[PDB]
Amino acid sequence: MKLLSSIEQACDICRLKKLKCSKEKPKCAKCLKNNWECRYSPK
Ligand SMILES: [Cd+2]
Ligand SMILES: [Cd+2]
Repeated sequence: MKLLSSIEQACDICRLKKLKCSKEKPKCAKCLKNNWECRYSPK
């Protein structure tokens, strides 16, 4: 019973665009604003 998620929080959309990610959930302010697919969970 230890650890499940990653350890560097930041959605896909912030990767590509090079954006800041307050990390609001599910989608940051970013994706919500542009209707995007905020996925901060790779594979
Ligand atoms: Cd983000
Ligand atoms: Cd996002």
